[PDB]
Amino acid sequence: MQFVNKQFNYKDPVNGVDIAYIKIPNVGQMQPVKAFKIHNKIWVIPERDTFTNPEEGDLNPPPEAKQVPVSYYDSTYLSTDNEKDNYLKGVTKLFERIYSTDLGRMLLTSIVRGIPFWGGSTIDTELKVIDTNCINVIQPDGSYRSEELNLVIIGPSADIIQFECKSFGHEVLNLTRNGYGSTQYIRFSPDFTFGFEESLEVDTNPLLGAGKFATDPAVTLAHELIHAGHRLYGIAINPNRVFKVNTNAYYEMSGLEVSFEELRTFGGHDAKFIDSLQENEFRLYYYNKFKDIASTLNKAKSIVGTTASLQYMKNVFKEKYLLSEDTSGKFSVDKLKFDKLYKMLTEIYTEDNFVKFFKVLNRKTYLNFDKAVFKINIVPKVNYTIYDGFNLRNTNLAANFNGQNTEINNMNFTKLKNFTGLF
Ligand SMILES: *SCCCNC(=O)C[C@@H](CC(=O)NO)c1ccc(Cl)cc1Cl
Repeated sequence: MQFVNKQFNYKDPVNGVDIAYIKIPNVGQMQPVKAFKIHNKIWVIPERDTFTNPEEGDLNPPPEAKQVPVSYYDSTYLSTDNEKDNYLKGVTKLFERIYSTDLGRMLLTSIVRGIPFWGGSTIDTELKVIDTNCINVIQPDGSYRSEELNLVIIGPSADIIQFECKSFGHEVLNLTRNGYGSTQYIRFSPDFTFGFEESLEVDTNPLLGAGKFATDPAVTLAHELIHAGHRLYGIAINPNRVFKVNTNAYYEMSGLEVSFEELRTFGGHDAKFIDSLQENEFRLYYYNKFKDIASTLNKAKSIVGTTASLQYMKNVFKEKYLLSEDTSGKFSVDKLKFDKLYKMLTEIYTEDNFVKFFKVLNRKTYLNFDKAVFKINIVPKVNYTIYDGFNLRNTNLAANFNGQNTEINNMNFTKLKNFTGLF
């Protein structure tokens, strides 16, 4: 099957269902952006993210200076209708590449099922939505109807190559750390990709290599779906917990620290840097969060809104958290099923495992050094496909990851900025 049924053109007419101008809730004030609902609970906004953060409203560089050498600034990127057409087609292409594998089909199903928890009530007997987990669609009559959604694919802000997850917070709840979840905004662009070196000693060295191979953007997107996956199930490790990298003397020299959440998202040998004592403290911590989600679903006897039933919403949240619906009318947690789902989101959905499915050359660790960033156009099938990416089959590019070879497949890549030396 396809993940995206409709092949969207950016200049397609607005219908108010899956092609419409929309407003982001807690983005202070904004003018409407044309958005595309490519799947149930998944929208794509082909715009530079001048919205989610009040501090990121411009696309120019600030007084900021000698802090980020791994950065790239172009205020004209993603400003024309043609770029927006290729952006949304590039995101759509990468989403089918992720859907093309069993691992991606499982992560995408886990993402679509991960409805953010209805925990905005202040009465225990009432199940109410959290109002910033929605969007405001303009419908054909001209008015605004709010609609729940899980995932948003947004363009980057001023710093083009700094992809990251974003989500609005509560005044009290920590939505990505309390099992609730929250609508995730992924700053992403399919028009750029990073370089990396094939030898480990070179890739982890901040002084060697120009970036001979390029990262498959399908891996980069899937990396971010994994973060949003944990964040949509409220099991994200607090970004204050970081690991003091003592396996890279260049890292030790600068005191560079790497978060537990990203080491987990990459997986491989990196996810073993979490020593088993705090790995178990997290599972026990989030086990309790799942259970008073079950206790809250037990306390509730009324439902706010008119969109759906109380019966339907309780079934949604014992489907998301895999709670046990016995016949006491009360919901429970099965530690075995909780571990089955907690391990799936954390260990099964990793950047390293997606590499095994794509049969793709990739960075062997997250504790490396970015080397270069290229300009790419993966829209034309002569350049990139759903099933192969850059290594087109029955062609000199299919062998030896030659499609990702920026020197052998040189017309698919144009280097824009070197990161070697600036470290
Ligand atoms: S959902 C959070 C995504 C986090 N982003 C990253 O970890 C780094 C990304 C791109 C970025 O934001 N800044 O460089 C990245 C960079 C290089 C490579 Cl080879 C892969 C990836 Cl995923």
